[PDB]
Amino acid sequence: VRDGYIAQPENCVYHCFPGSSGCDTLCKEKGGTSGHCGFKVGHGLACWCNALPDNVGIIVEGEKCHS
Repeated sequence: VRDGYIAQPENCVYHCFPGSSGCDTLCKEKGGTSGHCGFKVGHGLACWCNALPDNVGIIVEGEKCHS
């Protein structure tokens, strides 16, 4: 696992609803045991996930955003 800004698979950001509310639940259904909002200057607004496995993934740049 890692602790990171969660995107969407792959090379994206998600967008968070300040509060955490929705994105926290999104983090938990993907499989991070805490999540929050955050901002990652680069792309923009993003969400955060603690204890996501590395077979779930995050902000990357190299490509552009996917799904």
